[PDB]
Amino acid sequence: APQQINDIVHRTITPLIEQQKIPGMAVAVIYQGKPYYFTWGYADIAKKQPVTQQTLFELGSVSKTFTGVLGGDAIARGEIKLSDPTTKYWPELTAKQWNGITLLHLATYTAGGLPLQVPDEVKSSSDLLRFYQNWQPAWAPGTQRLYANSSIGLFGALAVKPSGLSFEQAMQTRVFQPLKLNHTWINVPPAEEKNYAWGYREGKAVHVSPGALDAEAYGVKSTIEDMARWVQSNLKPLDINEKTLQQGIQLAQSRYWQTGDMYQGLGWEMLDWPVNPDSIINGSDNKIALAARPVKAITPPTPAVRASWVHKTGATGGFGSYVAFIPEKELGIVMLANKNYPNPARVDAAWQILNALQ
Repeated sequence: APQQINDIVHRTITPLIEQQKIPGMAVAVIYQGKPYYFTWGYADIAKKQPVTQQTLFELGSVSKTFTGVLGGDAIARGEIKLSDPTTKYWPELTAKQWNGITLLHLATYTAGGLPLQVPDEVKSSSDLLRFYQNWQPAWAPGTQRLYANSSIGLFGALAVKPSGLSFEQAMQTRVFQPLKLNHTWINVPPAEEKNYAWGYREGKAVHVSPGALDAEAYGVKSTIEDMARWVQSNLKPLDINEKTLQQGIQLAQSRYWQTGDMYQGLGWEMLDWPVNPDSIINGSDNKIALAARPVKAITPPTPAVRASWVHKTGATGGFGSYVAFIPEKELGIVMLANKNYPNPARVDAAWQILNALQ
């Protein structure tokens, strides 16, 4: 592999792993469209299983990018419109605060303060209906962004209703299969369990627990190869043969809202390239990423901008993931780790690598 890539990756990631005490890590760099892979450490410390290119990691909220694209694909199929009221797809949602809340608001965290998490107490479908019916918005729709699993998770569940497919069936048939992501899963099958890394939290081996809207908000597991392929697909959607999927990918990178120097897509978030690295590095810190922020509507949304830093962070209890790419440069990176370590360290390392190669 080109020595420049080897050197920039190893010189950045080796110290990262040491500083953050990350048990296992995989990195893919997409350079001029081609992937290059790097692995370190352990998928399972107790069983001495190394990280390989076939190791599954929990993506956490990087799953939101799959949800956004699947939603985009449903728009392209004509099954849903982002302008459609939430109640069109969930008629039981009769409470008056839902008047004016559209699928766009759900997809982009702008419904008016839907909470970061669905309460753990919500176990049944009746529980979920009660939760949304009883929720009281802090703000009018389309005025403030508050990053939330309960927002985009509901979008994902509603987006697949017209198809009649379960969220998982829709994801597999309409996104995973066409892109040949054959080692990407919402539920890890028994056949693949030998490859499923443990996450590590406070030294304990952990996997994500079941929760409401988990598949839709944070539930995808994948390998570094499949994730490199996901980045390639999002870098160059025009190479994708399935028309509605190609279109869905483009819709997910459209710019719907602006807050500061960031633009909200469907799942993806974007900044203009060249970026100010302090802006994305500091902006990734949950102190900022999870805050309530006023948004400016982009009316109408700007289609995907090639000169963008497009990215998403993800975490579960035991895992930390990051994906970033720059379409204009045919350049991208995926970093998957089995420890949830601070976001700014992820973005700093990714920027150091992509900047050196650009």
